[PDB]
Amino acid sequence: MNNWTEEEVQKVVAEIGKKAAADPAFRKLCLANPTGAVKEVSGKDLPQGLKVRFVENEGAHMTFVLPDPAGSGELGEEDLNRVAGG
Repeated sequence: MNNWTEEEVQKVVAEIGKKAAADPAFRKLCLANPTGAVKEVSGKDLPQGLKVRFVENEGAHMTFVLPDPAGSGELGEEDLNRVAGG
């Protein structure tokens, strides 16, 4: 399993919305490195094996980042659109 709890994730996502709205550059950060943006908010590193993705809400055009459900069938295989470095 991961080290990130559901409560933490929800809080981070909310703060991502706040920061992305306040600063478009943060939205760009989320796009450039979703997990980096999460670390910026939470101050924690990505649990090894935890796959993370992001979505855009319209027409707000805000980027939100959240980890995939741990223990799910979703594979952690590197995707073509996966940010190098982790």
